[PDB]
Amino acid sequence: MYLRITNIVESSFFTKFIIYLIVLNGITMGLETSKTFMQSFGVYTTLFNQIVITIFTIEIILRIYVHRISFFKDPWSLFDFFVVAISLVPTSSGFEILRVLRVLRLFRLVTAVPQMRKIVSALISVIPGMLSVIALMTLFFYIFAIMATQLFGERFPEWFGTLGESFYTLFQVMTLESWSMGIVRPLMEVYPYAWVFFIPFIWVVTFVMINLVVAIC
Amino acid sequence: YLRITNIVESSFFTKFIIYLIVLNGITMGLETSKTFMQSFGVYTTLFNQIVITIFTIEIILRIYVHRISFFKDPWSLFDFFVVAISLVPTSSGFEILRVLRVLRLFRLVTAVPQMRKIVSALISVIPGMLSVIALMTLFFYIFAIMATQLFGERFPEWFGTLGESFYTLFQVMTLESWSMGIVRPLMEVYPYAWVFFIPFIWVVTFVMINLVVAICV
Amino acid sequence: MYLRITNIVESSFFTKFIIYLIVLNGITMGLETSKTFMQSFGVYTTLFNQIVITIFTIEIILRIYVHRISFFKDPWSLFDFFVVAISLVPTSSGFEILRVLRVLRLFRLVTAVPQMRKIVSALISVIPGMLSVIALMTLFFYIFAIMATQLFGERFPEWFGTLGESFYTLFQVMTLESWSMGIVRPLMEVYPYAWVFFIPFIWVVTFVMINLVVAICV
Amino acid sequence: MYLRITNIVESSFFTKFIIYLIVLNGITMGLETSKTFMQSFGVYTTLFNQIVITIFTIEIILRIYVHRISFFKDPWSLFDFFVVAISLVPTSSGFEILRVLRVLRLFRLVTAVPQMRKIVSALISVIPGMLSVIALMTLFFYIFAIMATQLFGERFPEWFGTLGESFYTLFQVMTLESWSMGIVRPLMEVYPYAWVFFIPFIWVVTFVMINLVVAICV
Ligand SMILES: CCCCCCCCCCCCCC(=O)OC[C@H](COP(=O)(O)OCC[N+](C)(C)C)OC(=O)CCCCCCCCCCCCC
Ligand SMILES: CCCCCCCCCCCCCC(=O)OC[C@H](COP(=O)(O)OCC[N+](C)(C)C)OC(=O)CCCCCCCCCCCCC
Repeated sequence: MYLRITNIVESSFFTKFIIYLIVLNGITMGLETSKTFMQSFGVYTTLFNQIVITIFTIEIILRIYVHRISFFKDPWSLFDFFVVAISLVPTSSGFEILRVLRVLRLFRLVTAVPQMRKIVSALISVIPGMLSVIALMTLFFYIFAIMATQLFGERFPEWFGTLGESFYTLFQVMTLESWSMGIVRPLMEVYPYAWVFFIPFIWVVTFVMINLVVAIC
Repeated sequence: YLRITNIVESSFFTKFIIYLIVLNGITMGLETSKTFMQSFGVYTTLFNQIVITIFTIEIILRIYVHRISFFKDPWSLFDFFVVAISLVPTSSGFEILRVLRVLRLFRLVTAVPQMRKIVSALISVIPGMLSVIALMTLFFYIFAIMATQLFGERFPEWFGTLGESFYTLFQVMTLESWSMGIVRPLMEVYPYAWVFFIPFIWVVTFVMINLVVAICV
Repeated sequence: MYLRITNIVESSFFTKFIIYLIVLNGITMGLETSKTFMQSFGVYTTLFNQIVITIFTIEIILRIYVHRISFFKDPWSLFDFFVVAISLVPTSSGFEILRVLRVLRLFRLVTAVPQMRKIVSALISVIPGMLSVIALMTLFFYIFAIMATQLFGERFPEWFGTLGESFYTLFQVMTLESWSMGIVRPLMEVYPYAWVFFIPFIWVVTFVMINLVVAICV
Repeated sequence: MYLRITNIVESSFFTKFIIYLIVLNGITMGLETSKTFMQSFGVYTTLFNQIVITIFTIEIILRIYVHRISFFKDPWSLFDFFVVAISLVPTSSGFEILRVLRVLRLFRLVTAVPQMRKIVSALISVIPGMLSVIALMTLFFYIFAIMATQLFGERFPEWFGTLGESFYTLFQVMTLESWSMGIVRPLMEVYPYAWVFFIPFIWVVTFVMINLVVAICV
């Protein structure tokens, strides 16, 4: 019976049939947005949702027995399981994030399609040469998130009153979004030397980011 | 057949068309001034009717001379569509067409071969990005769904609609007011909103850098 | 008698002394910012300023006769000449812009110092391969500045009421600064399809900028 | 007994022991943030702080005599020394900034870890080929900070009323953050040709940044 199932799984019709349910339930998940649509075809949708998430469990089961241990060493296969299991976590009795993360079952399209795999693998190959840099940045953020908290968190609780709130504000300053008019110009109305903290932080952070972009080449 | 071919391929012919381009280009840019259009309104719309008439003749001649070679030249197809657009009556129809008359000034890139190379150099890059662009669009689509059914209830203006989420997420991609404008307000209601957007901005930026590196290398 | 002046001009003390006055009047121009300073040492500065423009008038004369036609064919010399001539325009009579552009005489440090010339020339060397691009962008902006004017200049005069006014706003959209919350989101409350105009405009403009960066890196 | 200290210092446990205390007081320094935490283990922390900074004094002492002058020629060692010396400055005497700069002793992890040194040295190595440009950038800012001050600092003191205020605003304009809606659009409502000042300033500043990136590329 194994060889019987093995032929169905690895057939091109099988893979194509899975892509069919993705693009369908992908559309099906995207019309659950419209409250108007949900009045007419609300029942049509949730069933097909349960239908598709059920079939993908079957498909992911066959891929196991066909590949055995080879299945649970394939990231694209493990992804599917978690991403199907998320969709399998009960519809109710819990935070709606799980019902939302059910839409992650639409990322399953990159698994079924090999052309996307090449795009994805090409990018992840860059991550190795960047952990040397990312780690340094995180220590830099952590050291300065400490300083900003015990510097400005007294008069500015919403931006720096908490080690975490300082982290959030500092990432925004990195992105440069309202760093001056939004945060530093007001900060300077109380601490006039605040620019000594943030201008070099922007200098340093930008220089490193540029090096990382150049590092990739 | 040979009679028209000499007129069409004469260098004055090419030069004469560029003259009307730079003329109607100026002429189209003076239709901006309400002052100018009160005195010389007739002189211009006639000159527009004059120019659109000559360009119809010009676009006719190049057809019979090249036959299928005309409708296989992208630079020629552009001219045809963009002149045909301008031919829809000035008042009959949505006034949008009267605006799209200004697209006939891009025909200068067609008429000039030096521009053709610059434009072709950039469009030639798009192929190596459709493999990537498509992935980006899928990423946007999955998150536009999540953001919609997460924040669209209390925030209809930004996420109440699958389309509105797309706009906001492209805005967040551009980093414009993403924090003080969008996420900070969301966090006043959903304190874990930063878990949604900080990794999103990471992914969006990471792919953009990879796209730049691909073009540079 | 001619060759006598030629030795002084190209002497290293001469070259160094001008830089001495550059960094001097450069500092002197930067204390004219302080209203406090200008009450006590106003004469000390404007005189030293008048002193500097006098010596720099002399120096720019000497370099001419020594170089003859080579002076008015050396951009760095023409620059000096124009930038000192600006400083030579009378202190009064005329727009104060000239008194401000007198501070351009501090750019004279880039001419006098040769190491900067290479740094500057390294940047200008990039300009040739980009005029092919800059020109297209200007045509791209001009076509869209027209549309924005005759699209939104009716209900939105301060952003698009004028072909020039449209140029400014569109340049802002290029920088992505407040393009959405500032311009497109308000426009959409009046013209709901405004995003069809500005979202791709950003795409093309950004795409071209990226290619330009890649072009320079190669 | 010169060789006696050298073996302990050069032991891998010695290097590892310092790295352990870095990551420890690093956590401890980040728990001094919570006002809640400081009520329970506040004393436990301030004691542990004095403990750690005392041990790091010992370590920085041993490495000296073992290395003699070689210690004060090692940047990574000088850093450790200076950054520990800060923590030795009295806890309450002087501005509380000193109590904050105690957290810089967590950058000593980049020193203590050799894998980081290569990354950091790789980045600092880029800075030399940029001082040719960085200096030019600084002069450009300096010349324009003066002009903006005596142009817009009169009606707009908060952004340009002071040579320093102009510098900050110009760096703000450089970062492009609210450069248009925040600074130039208000400026133009009073000085309508203010855009002639800032649009090319942005062009040059933006153009140089790419060249700086290209400098990093080449
Ligand atoms: C020397 C190198 C190794 C250092 C690694 C140590 C990482 C953690 C050290 C101490 C950080 C946690 C202590 C802390 O200040 O957290 C409490 C703050 C203050 O708020 P608090 O007054 O305590 O009220 C509770 C607020 N709540 C619910 C958000 C927790 O509330 C918060 O903000 C909680 C969030 C703190 C988590 C910080 C995560 C940064 C880790 C960076 C290290 C790299 C990780 C890859
Ligand atoms: C991405 C960086 C590109 C290259 C750097 C660009 C050139 C650097 C010039 C920008 C300097 C930062 C602007 C600034 O904050 O100037 C402030 C100080 C004096 O201000 P001050 O009046 O004392 O502060 C009170 C006024 N307030 C409250 C409104 C700020 O003004 C000064 O004290 C003069 C400081 C001159 C800066 C020295 C040049 C350092 C170049 C750093 C290179 C960065 C490497 C990527």
